[PDB]
Amino acid sequence: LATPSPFDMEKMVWLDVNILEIRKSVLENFGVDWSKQIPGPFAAFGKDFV
Amino acid sequence: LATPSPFDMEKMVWLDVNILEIRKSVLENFGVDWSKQIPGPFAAFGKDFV
Repeated sequence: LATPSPFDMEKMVWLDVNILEIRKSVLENFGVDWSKQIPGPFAAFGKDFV
Repeated sequence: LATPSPFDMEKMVWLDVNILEIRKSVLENFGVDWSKQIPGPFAAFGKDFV
């Protein structure tokens, strides 16, 4: 004849979460940028024998 | 011969909910922004030997 409870009282849990992030960066661009591919010498010949 | 009730009178529950939020922000942009990439010196040579 005994009956159960409507529900059981559970235990409560507290959650504490921490997220930490640090970012650092450097960027350098120094100097002189010369050309590396340049035209060279040329030579041509032409003649009419007849 | 006993009969049930049409329904059972349940208990009424009042719920009070509070949501609070505060936002703050700053924004700064100060200084002098110079050019960092400029043209350099040039040199050229040309000749006809023949």
